[PDB]
Formats: sequence, structure tokens, C-alpha cells
Amino acid sequence: KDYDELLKYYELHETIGTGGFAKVKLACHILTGEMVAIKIMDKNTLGSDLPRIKTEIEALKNLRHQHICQLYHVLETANKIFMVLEYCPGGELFDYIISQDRLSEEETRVVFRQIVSAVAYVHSQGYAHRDLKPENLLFDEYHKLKLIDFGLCAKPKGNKDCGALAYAAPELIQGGSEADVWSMGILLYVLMCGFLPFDDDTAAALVAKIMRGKYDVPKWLSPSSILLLQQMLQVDPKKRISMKNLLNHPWIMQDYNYPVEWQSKNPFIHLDDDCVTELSVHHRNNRQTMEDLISLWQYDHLTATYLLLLAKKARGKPVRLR
Amino acid sequence: MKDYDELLKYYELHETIGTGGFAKVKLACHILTGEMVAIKIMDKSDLPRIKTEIEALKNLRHQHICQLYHVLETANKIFMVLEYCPGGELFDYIISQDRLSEEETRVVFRQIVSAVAYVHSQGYAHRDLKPENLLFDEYHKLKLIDFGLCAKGALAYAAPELIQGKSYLGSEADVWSMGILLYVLMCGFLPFDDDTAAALVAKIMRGKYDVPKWLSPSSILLLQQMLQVDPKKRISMKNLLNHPWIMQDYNYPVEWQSKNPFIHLDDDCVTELSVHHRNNRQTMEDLISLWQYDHLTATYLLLLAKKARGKPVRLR
Ligand SMILES: COc1cc(-c2cn[nH]c2)ccc1C(=O)Nc1ccc2c(c1)CC[NH2+]CC2
Ligand SMILES: COc1cc(-c2cn[nH]c2)ccc1C(=O)Nc1ccc2c(c1)CC[NH2+]CC2
Repeated sequence: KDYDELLKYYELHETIGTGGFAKVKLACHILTGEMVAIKIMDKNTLGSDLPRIKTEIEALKNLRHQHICQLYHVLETANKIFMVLEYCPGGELFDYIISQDRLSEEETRVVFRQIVSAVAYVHSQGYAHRDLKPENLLFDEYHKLKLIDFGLCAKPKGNKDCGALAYAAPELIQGGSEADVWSMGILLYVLMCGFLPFDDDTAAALVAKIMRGKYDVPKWLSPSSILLLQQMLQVDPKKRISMKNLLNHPWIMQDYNYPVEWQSKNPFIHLDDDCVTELSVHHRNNRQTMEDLISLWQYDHLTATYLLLLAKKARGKPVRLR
Repeated sequence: MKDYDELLKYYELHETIGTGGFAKVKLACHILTGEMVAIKIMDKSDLPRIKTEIEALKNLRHQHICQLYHVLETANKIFMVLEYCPGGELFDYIISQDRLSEEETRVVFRQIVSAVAYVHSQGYAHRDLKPENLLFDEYHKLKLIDFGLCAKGALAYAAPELIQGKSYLGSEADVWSMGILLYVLMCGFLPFDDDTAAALVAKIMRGKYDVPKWLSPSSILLLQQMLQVDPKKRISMKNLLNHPWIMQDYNYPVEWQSKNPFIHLDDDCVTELSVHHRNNRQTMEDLISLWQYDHLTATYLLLLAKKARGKPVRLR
């Protein structure tokens, strides 16, 4: 009874889940033929941490970006919440870092310009992620990074509602968007060094290192790398580099000579007309109210079919259902 | 990273297979033996539950229980090095096909029965038997997992006396759950199911269920012996092991006794660990016999499996 609605729309394959509450079940969307990943939560096993699932869904319903792992479809049965998500077979950025030694400056940049694109867009929409680390970034079948787990979340100019400690800003530990900038700075350091700037045996010694904020600057780090690191690793969050200045930073533009393009290429308001026409021939009605219907963004089957059609059109394969 | 330094002396890390807050599962290679392993990584979020499981798995050793090799505790993590189970959940198996045949469900059920009868012999009751908690190893052999709710779950699997406050448990509640499991294997869905949780409870108490046309009268008889609302009326484990349904095609009852020993030690393995350590031998055996669930416990038990798969009793 929990799978009857899900199985009208999706053919279920393997289990890259079998975690706690949330198993990932690789699956195929029947109409389009595109590969999806299905996050499965237990609506009466999840404890007092169902608010995290709801904070994530409501952030993912409002965020749309080339470097954010897309939500296609939400399904709620008796004891189960289902999230139909974008396909990421390439592993975590974490798995990437721990397989190789340390990355070169130009290799970290290629990566880091993608983290910056995503996190800058999050902040434009009034959100702050609050748990940026290399586990929470995944690689798609085209080697591009996707940001995941908005389980902790913002609206810092919104209504009243921590993460990994080695990534946590000083002001976070003692109680904005500037906390995320600190965490991108920790991320930048590990990519180039192969080790954290602050690490210890006990948690109480880790906190003391974050507050004092003194760190090692390895011999192989360039002076451009060092300068950007100290702008991002400011203990005072008012002294930390702004996103407007990060986007076009001299280290950030080496070998690219254009700034980070953060603005979304995945639209809410514009409707692709190849997709509207193919959905119209399938559902059998007029494109006028077809557009009106998609524009509700209910994150049902129609939202899943529209956005997956748009993903198939992006691949190169044709705009076709069955 | 300081949290991975101890682990990474012993294990080469692979695939990141399964997020979920505190509990993440990474695939790993044990460097000395070359044997594949699964690593459960806890973000040190109910840590009495992690500690009940480790404590139960340190004392349980069985061919149809997913083996613990090694426990590692760093600052912010707990690592459990567990048996390799690439074959998926029994759950995934059931939902891919429609329903299983009686003889296909017998092959599968006799393993569930072998494992659960051994759990109960050691003074334990699992309390969360369901098809998500039974995994297939690389030989298509079932391994029972998650002893986090065990005593010394899912409502559709919960016994009537469990729901309304016991007075008291424990082993007969497991028998009810094996009965729910038996039904789903043969039918392709539950004897008690509903849209709301409040309607599910009411169905479990009255205990009346549909008996599909394709279920044999042997299947029906065993089902009603296991699905007794009164736990005193429910079939005993002594009678389950040699039940006529349990034996129909097999010339013999369920062998529940462990083939994985704590006390008796393999000499071929012992003499290979001795050449590595540059120990005498009486010391070597005395040391394994501590069962500390460190690297020496991981290396001994993985050497025992390498010995069993036909490859040589040799370290790398
Ligand atoms: C384990 O995750 C995946 C594996 C494969 C895959 C593996 N092999 N081939 C494909 C493909 C995709 C995923 C995936 O997208 N998972 C995912 C998406 C969002 C979130 C999570 C996971 C973590 C839980 N918290 C919410 C955020
Ligand atoms: C989540 O996976 C496991 C959990 C436990 C466990 C949990 N609790 N106690 C033991 C024990 C073993 C595993 C495991 O080994 N799974 C696994 C192995 C290989 C592969 C996969 C999974 C993904 C599917 N594709 C093939 C690759």
C-alpha cells in the first residue's frame, strides 16, 4: 500500500541506500525513461526529526539551479515520504579528496567555482545551507557537482525555525550567509592540502582551535591561495569576504578571466515550448491552460514529467513520452 | 583527517552506498586479507541503540547473522566493520517479482528460522524482524541485521501483545513477525494493511486475515499456528524447527546451531597470524581468545572466510 502510488510512475532498481530512515532506491521514470534516485523516509520511525525532511522539501521546492541536486516529485503515503531526486552516480566530493592525495590549485578551482556558483544562488533566494562539507556535494554522470541536504536551513531575514564541527564558523559554535563563506574556506583548504586547518583528538580542543583561528600555511600554497584563505577564514564574520567580492576574486578568475556565473539556468517562470507541446499531446488538451497547470509547481507527476523532459532535451536525446 | 587515520591503517575505502543522518554505509577493502567489508559510520542520535547492537553482535556468531569484525571509536565517530552483503534486502527481492512460490519461500524461510532459533538460544529476542532487515551475501545467503531494538519496530510486523503493553514479552513476538514475513513471501503483500495507523492496530487485535486461493492447505495450517493473537497459543520454536511445512522437500529439520565458533580455533589461520606477528603460538591463540573486536579479531575472522572460499590462508 506504501508503494502503489510510487509504482504507477517509477520502475524501482537497486538500493544505494539501506541507511537509517532514508534509503536511496535507484529508479527509472516510466514516461520519459530517465534515471532518478528515490529518497524514502519513515513518517513514524524518523522520531522528532521529521521537521528536517519538511525544511528540506520546502527549500528544494523554491531552489532551481544547475549545481543544486533537483527535486522532481514529493509523495506522502501512510508511513512513508518519497523524494524523487536528480541522478548522481559519481560519488561524494569527499570520496574524491580521500582517493587522491591533495589537489592542484587549478584542479581545486575547477571544482571550487561550482561550489561558489551554487552557494551564491542559495544566498540570493534568502537561504543559508548551514552544513557545507565535502559529503554534501555529489557528482553527476557528466562530472558536475550538485549540492544536497538542506535539512538545516535559513531564511535569516525570515521566521524563527549545526552540522560538522571542523566546518562550523566561530559565531555558529558560540551562537547568516557569512557562516557558509567560512565553511567554503575550510573546504578550499582541504582540497589544496589534503588535511583540515583545525583538527584534534577531542571535540573540546577542536572548538578552542576554531575560536583562536590560527592555522598552518603549507609551503606548496601559492601567495594568491594564501590571500584568499585569510579573507575567507576570518574569525569575525563582518571581516569575512562578501559573496559579491568572492564571485570576481583574482584567485577565482585565474585561467578563466570571466567571473563565476551564479544565476540559474533552470527557470520557474519561463516554460520550454518543446515540453509544453509534448505534455499537451499526451494529456490531450490546450497548451494555454497546460502552461497555467505546470505553473502551480505542485511537485506531483506533472512537475516530474515536465522537468525530466527538460533534462532529456538538455542531454541531446528527443522530447518524447509514452 | 584525524577521524579516519586509525580506520585507514587497516581499510582501503570504496563506494559511499547509503546516506541517512547519523548512519552512513561505505564499502571497504581489508588491506591484510584482501577481503571486502561494509563499514557503518555513526555521527557520534540514539547511542544506547548503537551500544545494544554492538553488545549483542559481540556475543552472537552464526552463518545467518551478519558478522561484526571490528569496532573503532574516534572523537566524533563509531565505526562498525561488518560482513559483505551485495545482494540487497529480502524486501527488494519480494517487490521486484510479484510473489514467491512455496518452495522458493521455503529455501528463504529455513534460513530466517535457523538465525532466529539461535538468537533465542543465546537469551536474545530481535523485536524488529521484517524483510528490510534480512540481506543477501554474494552467495545468495540471508544475513539478519539491526539488533538495535533487541532485548536480553514496524507496526504491520508487531505482535498484538506488543502493541497493547506486553505483560510481558519476548520470543513469541518474534514468532508472530516470522508469520507476517511468511505471508508476504507467498502473497506479495501484508495480512494486515491500511491507510491509517489507527486502523492497522484494530486489524492486528481481531487477527482475521485473507487466505488467498493459491496458498496450499500446508501453508494455511502453518500460518494460523504462527498468527495466533494469544501468544501462549502460538507455535513454539521447538515445534517450528521440525514442522511438516518446514520439512516438506528437505529430508531433515532446520539446523539452527552455529557453525561459527568462539572457543574452537582454526590452526591454519593461527599459524598464518603467528608468522605475521612473529609470536610463539600458545600466545597467539590466548590473544585471539580475548575477542576484543580490534584488528586481530577482523584479520582472524576474515582469514577464516578466505580459508572457506578456497583461496589460500595467506596475508598480504
Ligand atoms: C546515494 O545517493 C545517490 C546515489 C546514486 C548512484 C550510485 N550509484 N549510481 C547512482 C545516484 C544519486 C544519488 C542521490 O542523488 N542521492 C541523494 C540526493 C539528495 C540527498 C541525498 C542523497 C542525501 C540525503 N539527504 C538529502 C539530500
Ligand atoms: C548498506 O549495505 C550494507 C549494510 C550492512 C549492514 C547494516 N547493518 N548491519 C549490517 C551490511 C552490508 C552492506 C553491504 O555490503 N551492501 C552492499 C554491498 C555492495 C554493493 C551495495 C551494497 C550497493 C548495491 N550495488 C552493489 C555494491
